[PDB]
Amino acid sequence: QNTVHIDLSALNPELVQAVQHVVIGPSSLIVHFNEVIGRGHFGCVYHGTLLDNDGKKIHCAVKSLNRITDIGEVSQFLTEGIIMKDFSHPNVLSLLGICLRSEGSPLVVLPYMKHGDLRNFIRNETHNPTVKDLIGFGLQVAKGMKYLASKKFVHRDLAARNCMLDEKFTVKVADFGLARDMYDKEYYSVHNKLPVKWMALESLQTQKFTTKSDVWSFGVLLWELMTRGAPPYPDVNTFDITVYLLQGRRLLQPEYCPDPLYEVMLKCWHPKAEMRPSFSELVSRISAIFSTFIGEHHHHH
Ligand SMILES: CN(C[C@@H]1COCCO1)S(=O)(=O)Nc1ccc2ccc3ncc(-c4cnn(C5CCNCC5)c4)cc3c(=O)c2c1
Repeated sequence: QNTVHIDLSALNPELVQAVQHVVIGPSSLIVHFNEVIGRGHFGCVYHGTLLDNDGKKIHCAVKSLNRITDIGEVSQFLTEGIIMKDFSHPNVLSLLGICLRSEGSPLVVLPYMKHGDLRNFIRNETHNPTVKDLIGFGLQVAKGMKYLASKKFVHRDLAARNCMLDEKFTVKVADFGLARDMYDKEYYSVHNKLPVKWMALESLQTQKFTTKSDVWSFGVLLWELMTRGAPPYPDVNTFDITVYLLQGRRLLQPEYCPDPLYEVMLKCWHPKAEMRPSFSELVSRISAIFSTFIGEHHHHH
């Protein structure tokens, strides 16, 4: 399995051409394969060492595929690396490069995020973020999402688990495993495991995803923030969620969440997609709530 050989000819030429101009030479990368830092659908994430244009040791995160059975898995994995190549926004994680050696899985090289994932960070009783800190994290995610939507990319997997915090406490949308280019169509329909509890009503029904269905997921992400990383609908099973939402039942107000912030969450979960605020409107509304909330804080958002 470490001896897997990828036939580049079986992949789309545009993708190989795309991977070619972001390729990291195998000599420039040290994967700390005995140091797992993240886990997802695709595989594991490892502590890594990148040697820059000169020779300075850059600390990084290395994504790898777990069990490579088919070429489609490789094609999907390389597509996520490609989607990230042109990202340039402080609230979006950038691509350092792709290492594709003679044997083994391709490696997606990413900048190392010191404090790890947003969900675990907010659940940690040593970090203890204030109500204002949590709002600030929400604002940062909204900004990143405004940028991704303006580039016509639909995330489809927005959750606190998929966001990371660097050394300066800057929140970044980090995982792009389910992300898809909308091109000009203003949507994405499944063709080829989805996170049900963060999905918009219309997406559970029609399998179609948009910026407005990402807005729904942002609302859930906001709820996770204010509850300090609690699972949504814990007493509702995955399979019953569609009926539960058609009946008009939503996630209830967290114990220390301001009234206008919960009002924003409810707007994100509006049954009619057109009615939901845009990410532009969310940035402005959350910015106003943040700046007018006078409570203790630490970080800069
Ligand atoms: C969302 N997933 C992570 C999930 C989150 O839920 C838990 C399982 O992994 S996933 O693996 O699918 N995608 C990604 C996507 C990008 C990254 C990028 C950078 C990254 N940087 C630091 C840390 C780190 C990890 N820990 N630390 C610090 C180490 C010292 N203690 C404080 C945290 C830094 C972990 C990561 C990652 O694993 C990572 C993971």
